[PDB]
Amino acid sequence: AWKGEVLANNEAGQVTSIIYNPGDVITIVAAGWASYGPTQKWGPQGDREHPDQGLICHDAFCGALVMKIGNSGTIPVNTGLFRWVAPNNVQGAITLIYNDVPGTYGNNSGSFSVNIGKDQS
Amino acid sequence: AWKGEVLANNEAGQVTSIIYNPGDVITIVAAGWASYGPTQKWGPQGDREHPDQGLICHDAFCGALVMKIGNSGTIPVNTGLFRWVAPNNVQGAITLIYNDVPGTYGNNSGSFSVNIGKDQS
Amino acid sequence: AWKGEVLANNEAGQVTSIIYNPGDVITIVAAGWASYGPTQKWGPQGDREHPDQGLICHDAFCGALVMKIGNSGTIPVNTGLFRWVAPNNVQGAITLIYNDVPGTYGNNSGSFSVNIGKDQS
Amino acid sequence: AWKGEVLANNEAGQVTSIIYNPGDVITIVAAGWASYGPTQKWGPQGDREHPDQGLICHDAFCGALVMKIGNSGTIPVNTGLFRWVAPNNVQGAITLIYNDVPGTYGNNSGSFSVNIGKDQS
Ligand SMILES: *C(=O)c1ccc(O[C@@H]2O[C@H](CO)[C@H](O)[C@H](O)[C@H]2O)cc1
Ligand SMILES: *C(=O)c1ccc(O[C@@H]2O[C@H](CO)[C@H](O)[C@H](O)[C@H]2O)cc1
Ligand SMILES: *C(=O)c1ccc(O[C@@H]2O[C@H](CO)[C@H](O)[C@H](O)[C@H]2O)cc1
Ligand SMILES: *C(=O)c1ccc(O[C@@H]2O[C@H](CO)[C@H](O)[C@H](O)[C@H]2O)cc1
Ligand SMILES: [Ca+2]
Ligand SMILES: [Ca+2]
Ligand SMILES: [Ca+2]
Ligand SMILES: [Ca+2]
Repeated sequence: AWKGEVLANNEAGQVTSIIYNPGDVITIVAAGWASYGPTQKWGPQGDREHPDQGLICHDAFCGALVMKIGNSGTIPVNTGLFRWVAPNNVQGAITLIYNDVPGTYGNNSGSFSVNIGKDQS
Repeated sequence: AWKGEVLANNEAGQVTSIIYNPGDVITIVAAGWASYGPTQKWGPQGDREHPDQGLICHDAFCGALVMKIGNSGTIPVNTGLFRWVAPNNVQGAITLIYNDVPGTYGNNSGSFSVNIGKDQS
Repeated sequence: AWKGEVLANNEAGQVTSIIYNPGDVITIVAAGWASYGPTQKWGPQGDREHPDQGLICHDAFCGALVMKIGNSGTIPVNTGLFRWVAPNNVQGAITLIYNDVPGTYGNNSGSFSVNIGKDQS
Repeated sequence: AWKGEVLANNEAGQVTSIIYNPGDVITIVAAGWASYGPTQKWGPQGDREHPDQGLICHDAFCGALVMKIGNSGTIPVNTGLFRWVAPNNVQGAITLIYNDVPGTYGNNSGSFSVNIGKDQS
C-alpha cells in the first residue's frame, strides 16, 4: 500500500510505489484542499463551475485528482476508487496528478493526501 | 460491503447494513455533490468557508459527510476512510449523515454516493 | 488475525482471539502432525481408516482439526477454510479442537499450527 | 481467485489462472486424499514415512502438494499458505503439482481440491 501527498503545482505528477498488474483490484481514498490559481480551494473532485480550457483530463473538473497507469491516458480519481479494476491492457506504475492546463501549474497551491491499496482478489 | 446514497436533506441519516464490531477495519469512499441551501454544491468535505452555526458535527465543515457508529457521537467521514479502526468501545450499525444544523435540513439538496467495506484483519 | 498451536491432547480446545461476527468471512490454514494414540502421526484431516467410536465431531475423521464458534456444535476445519461464512445464527469466539473421543485425550501427541484471518467483505 | 483440482497422476501439473506478481500476497488452502501408488491415501502434506527416491521437490514429502511460480523450482504448498509472499524475483503463473518421482506418476490416484486467492496488500 502507498500513502503520500500530491502537490497541485507538480505538473509531472507524483509517482507512487504501486504497480498496477492485470487482475489487480485497488482502492484509493483522496482528501484535502488545493487550488489551480484562485485564493479559494477545492477538494479532490475539483471545481464543478470552471470551464475546461485544455485540461490534462477532460473527464474530470479542473482541480480534480487524476492518475495515469503506466503509459495510459489520464483516468479520473476524484475522491477515490472503491475496489476498482482497470480497463483491459492498462498496467504499470500509478502516477497521481492534479488536473490543470499544461503550462499553468506554476500558480497552483495546496495538495491532496492519498492512500492506495491493493484489495483481495 | 454496502453501497448506497446519502441524501443531504435526510436529517435522521442513512442507516447502512454495516455493523462495526470491535477490531474491524473498514474503508469508506464517498463521492458526489450536495448543498445545505445555496444554489452551489460542495463535495463530501463540505464548505470550508461556512461558519459553524450549530452543526451536528463540529469537527467537519457544513455540508460534509459524517457518521455515527451505534450510539456514538458524530465522526467525520469526508471523502472517506482508508483501512480505519474505530475508537475504543465504539461499535454498532453505521449511520451516514449530511452535516448541517438541526432543523435546517429541509432546504438541502443532492446526495453523496458512498461505498463501505470491511478490510482484511 | 490469529496464529497459534492446537495441542492434540488439549481436550478443552484452544480458544483463539477471533470473534466470529455475523457476516464475517474467514480463512483458516492448518498444518502439522499429530496423533490420537498410535506411534504414527496424521495431518489436520485425521485418520481416514479409523472408526468413529464417539468423536466430538462425527463429520470429521479421528485426529482431524475441528472448531466451535461460540456455543455451536463442532464444525470440521481439516486443512482449513477458504473465505468461509458460518451458518445462520452462529457467532462468537472461535475455539480450535483436536477430534478425539471424550476422556481419551491423555495419550494424544503433537499439535497443529493454525492461522486464522478475517477476509474483506 | 482460482479453485480447481490437482490430479495426483498429472506429471505436468495443473496450471492455474493465478499470475503471481512482485509484491503479491496470496493464500492457498488445499484439501483431499491422494496416492503415489499404494492402496492407502494421504493428505496434502504427503507420506511422512516414505523415503525421497528422487522427488520433484526435496523439501516436501512424497505425495505432498507443491507448486512452481513461472520458471521457479518447486516450492512446498502442503495444506496451504497463509498470506504468503514469494521469494525475491519469483514471479509468473502458478502451477500446482503432486510431489512424486519423475516417470512414476502413472500409478497415482486421487486429487487435491485447491483454492488460491490474492490478499489485500
Ligand atoms: C474565471 O472565473 C477564471 C478563469 C481562470 C482561473 O484560473 C486559471 O485557470 C486556468 C485553468 O483553466 C489555469 O489553471 C490558471 O493557472 C488559473 O489562473 C480562475 C477563474
Ligand atoms: C451567509 O451569507 C450564509 C448563511 C447561511 C447560508 O445557508 C444556510 O446555512 C445554514 C447552516 O449554517 C442552514 O443549512 C440553512 O438551511 C442554509 O440556508 C448560506 C450563506
Ligand atoms: C484399532 O485399530 C485401534 C483402536 C484404537 C486406537 O487408538 C485409540 O483410539 C481412540 C479413539 O477411537 C482413542 O483416541 C484412544 O486414546 C486411542 O488409543 C488405535 C487403533
Ligand atoms: C516400500 O515399501 C515401498 C516402495 C515404493 C512404494 O511406492 C512407489 O513409490 C515411488 C516414489 O518413491 C513411486 O511413486 C512409485 O510409483 C510407487 O510405486 C511404496 C512402498
Ligand atoms: Ca493553474
Ligand atoms: Ca440547510
Ligand atoms: Ca486418544
Ligand atoms: Ca507413483
